[PDB]
Amino acid sequence: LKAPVVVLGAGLASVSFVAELRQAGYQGLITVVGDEAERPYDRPPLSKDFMAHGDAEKIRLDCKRAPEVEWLLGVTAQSFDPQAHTVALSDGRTLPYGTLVLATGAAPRALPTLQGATMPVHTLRTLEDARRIQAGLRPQSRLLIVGGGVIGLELAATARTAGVHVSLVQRGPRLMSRAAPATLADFVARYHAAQGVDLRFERSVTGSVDGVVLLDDGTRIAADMVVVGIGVLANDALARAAGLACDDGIFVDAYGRTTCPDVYALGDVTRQRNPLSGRFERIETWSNAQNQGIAVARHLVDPTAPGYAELPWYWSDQGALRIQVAGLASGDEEIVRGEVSLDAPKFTLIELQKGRIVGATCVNNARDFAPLRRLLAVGAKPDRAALADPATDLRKLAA
Amino acid sequence: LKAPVVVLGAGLASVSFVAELRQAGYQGLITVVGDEAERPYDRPPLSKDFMAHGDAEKIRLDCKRAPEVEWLLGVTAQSFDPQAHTVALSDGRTLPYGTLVLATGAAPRALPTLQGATMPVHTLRTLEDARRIQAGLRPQSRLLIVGGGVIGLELAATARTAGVHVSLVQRGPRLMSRAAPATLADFVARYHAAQGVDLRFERSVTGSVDGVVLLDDGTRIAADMVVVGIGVLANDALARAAGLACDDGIFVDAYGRTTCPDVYALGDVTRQRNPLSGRFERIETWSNAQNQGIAVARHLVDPTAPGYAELPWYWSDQGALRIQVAGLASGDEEIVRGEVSLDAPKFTLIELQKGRIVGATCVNNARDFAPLRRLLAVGAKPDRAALADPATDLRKLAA
Ligand SMILES: Cc1cc2nc3c(=O)[nH]c(=O)nc-3n(C[C@H](O)[C@H](O)[C@H](O)COP(=O)(O)OP(=O)(O)OC[C@H]3O[C@@H](n4cnc5c(N)ncnc54)[C@H](O)[C@@H]3O)c2cc1C
Ligand SMILES: Cc1cc2nc3c(=O)[nH]c(=O)nc-3n(C[C@H](O)[C@H](O)[C@H](O)COP(=O)(O)OP(=O)(O)OC[C@H]3O[C@@H](n4cnc5c(N)ncnc54)[C@H](O)[C@@H]3O)c2cc1C
Repeated sequence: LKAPVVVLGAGLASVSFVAELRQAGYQGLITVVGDEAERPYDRPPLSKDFMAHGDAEKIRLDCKRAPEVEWLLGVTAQSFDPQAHTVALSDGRTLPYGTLVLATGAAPRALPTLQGATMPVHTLRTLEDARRIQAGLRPQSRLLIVGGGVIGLELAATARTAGVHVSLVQRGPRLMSRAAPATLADFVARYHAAQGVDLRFERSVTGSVDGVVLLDDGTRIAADMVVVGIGVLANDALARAAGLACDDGIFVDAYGRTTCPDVYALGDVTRQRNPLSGRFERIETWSNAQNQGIAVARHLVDPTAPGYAELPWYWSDQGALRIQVAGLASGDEEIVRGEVSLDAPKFTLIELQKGRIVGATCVNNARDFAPLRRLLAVGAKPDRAALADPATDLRKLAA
Repeated sequence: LKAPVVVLGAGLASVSFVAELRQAGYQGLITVVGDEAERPYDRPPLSKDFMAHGDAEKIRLDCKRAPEVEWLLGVTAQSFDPQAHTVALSDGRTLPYGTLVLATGAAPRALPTLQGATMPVHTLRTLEDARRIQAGLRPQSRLLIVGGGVIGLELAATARTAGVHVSLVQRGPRLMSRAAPATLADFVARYHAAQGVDLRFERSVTGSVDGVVLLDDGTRIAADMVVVGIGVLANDALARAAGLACDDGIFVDAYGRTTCPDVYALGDVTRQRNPLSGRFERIETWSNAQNQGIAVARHLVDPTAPGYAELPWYWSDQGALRIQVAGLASGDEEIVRGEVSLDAPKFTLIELQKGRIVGATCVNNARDFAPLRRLLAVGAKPDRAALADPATDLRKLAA
């Protein structure tokens, strides 16, 4: 850890990082460069409570645990010179660094077919996005969402609840293709359909003409607004130009090291090792953003601390469903605790691979999720009849 | 570049590297650690001329351009301590380093279903492999090859030429799945079939019983020997334990930097950026091994030198076919120069993507290959009618 410390990006990863630095004992300079002119804020309300109530001061990140940090807000880092150890800012200034940390997150993928569209076409990543979307969402408006991921589905539920007609187009055969078990996805589809979401599977957007959307089946949807949610791309441009190893994401080891000396990276912008699959992936979860930021910071202050080791997990609030997914989506067996019914949805999925717990889903069942993550974390091999038996208490099982 | 320099591995990548270091001006210590007790040798003859003539002194690498290098042959590097800057050897010694270079290549993938087989089951990576295979290959023996890659096919051609009956099992629908254009693969299949190779597509090996092989269709093949050629895995174990970023291959930037300070990597062991596809891949070609070793060495001696920039390419001698493949296997158009016939095979493929040359195949046509690689290297967009016209001279076109 060489002073001063410069962090590029001011999302949850960056805030968690600089906070931990200060908690761990680092008392030298920290400068954070954030391109949004916004007091650092959390993103998940943007599809739920913020979209509904509109209060941005309810979603700001607590910077309290990060004292003596200069936050250059509304400034874009344009390049860095890894030899000179400087960063070049959009306002003409230059920042020196001993240690440069890239926490630049990711930006929504654009839809090429709507590239020159004549109707409102938004993505949903920022406070600015949310406000703009929120403002074309009168009740009884007609909203099209492209993409069946968690963002689209969260928005869908939040919009239906308002009284918006929602139609969702998904090019695959199922929702939540990224890290959701099939069972969960079938159910999730079934829930939103029962809420009045018009689902289109196996469909692609081919273009648009005057407030109407064209699909690859020759059909048509008329929309008052279109929200695209087909995934994100890492903001790694700076890394690519300075010569770091990248492929839609900056490669880092478990200490957050890039291939460039004195340059680290964390959060959504990173491709890292998934300890379960063994493969490198861009883990774009909230918990990763925070937990990886902390791990990397902790190891910079105390090199004897371990590298980042957390198994991946996330939640997703979609209307009445509080969904929690941990680990892998499938193994060689799935055990279902409880019943899968739209009538009072509450159930638990456990995914097993040669007897070891490798994944878990809790829908409306937080009580079960935490002990499953503990059992998942130490690759436990419990009796499957006990795992299936409703009488079993999972919290107890975990000791 | 900090002295002394320790290189792990003694294949073509390592030799090319240490040679360039010395040519570029580095005159400090170089120690190479090679686990095979063999004077450094080139691998491609192992499936062609060596397999036929048996002369290992015809395939040694010229170490002449690498003076004053100590080659610890027959020694395995067991671990390295990246903090202490030491390497631990299988013979009890410890090597200090300023600069550690991992050039440990890759090892053949094993076939789980033959894991406990009772008949000769070999892979073909080493001099030792070749000799052992060579010695169970009487004319009119029956050989099974699993895998339709270049190694299997090279062996197949070399064996048929001897008078061996060859049967080849491929789990995919085509040969040469890795970086071969479809057209080439259809033809290559067609050639070997006409040479008496019994091709089995869509088939898997399920197990074995007493000198007979079991496929997923319930059928059976009797073999006097089985040579498995279903790909390789990077030898990156040392890197995984020392904390470098790996996923079947060590991630390196274009200077060969890993995520660990003072530790570089090159050749088959690396996942690197493919300048055409933009993606990271394990490029396991001969030319990469040599050219990347040189680039990395050159940049260590002179940091003003550029990073490694070569577009990928390879050749493959399969009996009567001298095949040369450069770039990507497909674009939005394929142009065929000449005719595709088993009767005197000679043709050229050019792959185009939005007008730019992105790939080329020459079968028995070396004259055309070099200028295609030049045109490929600068993403040229030539008239397609001129590219198709047999009258056109490609060498001329390249200026
Ligand atoms: C609508 C929405 C809903 C979500 N809901 C969930 C959920 O249900 N569950 C869940 O697990 N996660 C969800 N996420 C939350 C999420 O995962 C976190 O927002 C994310 O992981 C944050 O990681 P980050 O800080 O690394 O990236 P970011 O939050 O994107 O931070 C990066 C910041 O750096 C900025 N930046 C980029 N380049 C530069 C530059 N050159 N100079 C200066 N600044 C730059 C970016 O503009 C950005 O503001 C949701 C996200 C969204 C958008
Ligand atoms: C049969 C065959 C045919 C081929 N034909 C072609 C062809 O037609 N065209 C083509 O483009 N390429 C072909 N190749 C050649 C090829 O691509 C090169 O052999 C390869 O790219 C060499 O790269 P390398 O030096 O990085 O790996 P390697 O040659 O595998 O060098 C690595 C060496 O380091 C050793 N090592 C590993 N770990 C340790 C350790 N811990 N300590 C000490 N030593 C260690 C390995 O045992 C190995 O000897 C062929 C290869 C084979 C085997």
